[PDB]
Amino acid sequence: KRINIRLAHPMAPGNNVTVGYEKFKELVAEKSNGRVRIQLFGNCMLGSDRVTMEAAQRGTLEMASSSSPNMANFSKQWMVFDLPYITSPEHQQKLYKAIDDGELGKKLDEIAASIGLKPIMYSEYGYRNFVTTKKPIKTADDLKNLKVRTTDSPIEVAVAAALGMAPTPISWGETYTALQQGTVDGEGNTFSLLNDAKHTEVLKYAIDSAHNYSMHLLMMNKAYYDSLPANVQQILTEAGREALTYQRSITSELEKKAEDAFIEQGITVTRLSPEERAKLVERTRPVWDKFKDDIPAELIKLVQETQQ
Ligand SMILES: [Cl-]
Ligand SMILES: [Cl-]
Repeated sequence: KRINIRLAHPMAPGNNVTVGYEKFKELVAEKSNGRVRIQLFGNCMLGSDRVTMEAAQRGTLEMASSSSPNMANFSKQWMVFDLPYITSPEHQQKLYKAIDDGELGKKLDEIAASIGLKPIMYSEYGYRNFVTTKKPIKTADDLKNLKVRTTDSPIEVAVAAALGMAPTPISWGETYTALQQGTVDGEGNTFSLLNDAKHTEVLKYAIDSAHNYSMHLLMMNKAYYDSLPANVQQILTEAGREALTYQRSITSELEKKAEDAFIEQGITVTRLSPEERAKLVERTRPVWDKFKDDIPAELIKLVQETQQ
């Protein structure tokens, strides 16, 4: 009568999200005295982010994790979290609280249910920063005319355009070559993903722009969740909440470690002045009006309430 629950996700061994799911597995095993077992299938072993979330939504997999921008393959409401400067690291504990215990978390539960899903962990996945191979970036104006790799996220593209940059959507697999060969001048990502992907080798400058925020959303198929005994639901819910407390902290530690690696490898990491941050915020705010008709005002308001 052991319950085997399969959990797929895209992330590499030792990544902050992976470690969170290892913690989740451990806690589910402890709380259930081994009666419930999470079977981990990381590093895209069951497919890409979209493939495994499709499977979780349809019920051929019990659980999957998708980045918040990729949750756009499934619903549009999640776009709220991609808006430039809707959140900043200073207010992160309040954001977490609101997701964990507040109206925001309840709304997100409702949205997930509408697409066949039950949230279990809102894994931290960090704030992206601009980096370059050769052109020094220390100011907002330094970003003008920079050729910058993007994902296929429309908000990412619009942000770059708003800052006067020249966005080029390139697949992840083509990105290192593009940086190395000079078909783009830079990119925007977390230091840990860049260091872990060894893009560090080809970079020379970084700014703490923090111009995008994202999470990695661990979801369970809702019909499957609703089929479980209450005690097993509770074990999963609690394991998720507890693992997330560790995962958010581990993320901070790994991001520090990645920034130190940048500095060790000779990358100049500029701490933006107040004046320059404010330019980034104001230049990117028109993006919110561009996408206004696609993101519910109520959701924007719940996220903004966490930042006051
Ligand atoms: Cl049990
Ligand atoms: Cl892409």
